[PDB]
Amino acid sequence: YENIRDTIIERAAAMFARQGYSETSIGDIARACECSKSRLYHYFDSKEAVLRDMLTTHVDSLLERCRQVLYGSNEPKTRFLQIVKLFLEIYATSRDRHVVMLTCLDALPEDQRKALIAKQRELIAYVRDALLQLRPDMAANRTLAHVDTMLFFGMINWTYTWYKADGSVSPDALAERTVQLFLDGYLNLLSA
Amino acid sequence: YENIRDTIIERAAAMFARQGYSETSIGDIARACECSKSRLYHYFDSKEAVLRDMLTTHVDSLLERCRQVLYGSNEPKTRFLQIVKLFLEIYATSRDRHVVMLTCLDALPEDQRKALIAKQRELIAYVRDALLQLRPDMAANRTLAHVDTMLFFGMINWTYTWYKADGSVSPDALAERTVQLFLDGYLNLLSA
Repeated sequence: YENIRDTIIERAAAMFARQGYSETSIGDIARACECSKSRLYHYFDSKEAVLRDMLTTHVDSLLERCRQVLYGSNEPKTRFLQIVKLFLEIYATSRDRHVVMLTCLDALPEDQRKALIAKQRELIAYVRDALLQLRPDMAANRTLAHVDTMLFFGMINWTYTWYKADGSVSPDALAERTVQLFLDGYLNLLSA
Repeated sequence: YENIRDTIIERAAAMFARQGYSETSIGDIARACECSKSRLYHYFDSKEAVLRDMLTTHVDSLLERCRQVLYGSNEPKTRFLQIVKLFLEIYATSRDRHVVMLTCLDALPEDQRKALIAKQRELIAYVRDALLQLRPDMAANRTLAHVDTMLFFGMINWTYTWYKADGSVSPDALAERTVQLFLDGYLNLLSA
């Protein structure tokens, strides 16, 4: 039943993202959907199943949307900026599930953790490769290519701790700023 | 007793940083110091007291060391690079307590959370102000000054998720790279 399913997922995501996974019980979820503990197991076998599903659909979505961006523009600089705007858009729309991705992966077992870690590596690879399309002269040094990519991810992944998507600075404005800073540097940024 | 005190703190920091705060019990700590649950309360009143103390001494240390850096060099570009090298040095030496700062603040009540949040704001202020000493022309826009500062923090604070301080790239090398990228941009970075 694809309606009540997503309410559980929706309501669980919110709790896992405030108090966290170990803090949130199956009972907590049951009564957040204003429901009995029984009716949850009609859709999910475990608390881990709820988590595994929301993480899976979320990274799967991010990967597909990245691909559409990749397969769209001709120009490397445009594709890169579009990828960053996508990630921040997904924050603006899907903050809870985003935070849970960035925060809750360890709560899982080993096989599914690593299936999801594999998907996160795909996503990282897309960004790394798009950066090296801007600087093909830098592709020879894989060590520093990984460093530069992960420093970039830090800028955007840390946003959940401080950034409010309904504030003065829009997701698109933040993305443009992030790219101008990362590509061209704080010291060359035009001052209004 | 200032000897056994720090073992508790040391051993607790390690557990809070792997499995987390709610996951780690007072019993877990008692037996990590290969000890009875009684002897912990000789030094600490609560699990929260253990946490509050390690967070307090850690942010207090970071603040003092930042000040020594600030009061040292004449040149803004040097002071900024020295601040980043300091933060990454503290990761190389104090990873566990660092992760716990970046990760566990919410496990606390309200008054002490906000005393510590206030100290984190001081630290952020040091970095913001040092950036605006590089670009005084940008100090007029406080909104974007906060955005640029927090994007910077993301690069360095996200390191706990991916960076190994005993690897190919040293803490000082990572700091130099982070600063070159942030100040001068990915597109102007010299390629070996």
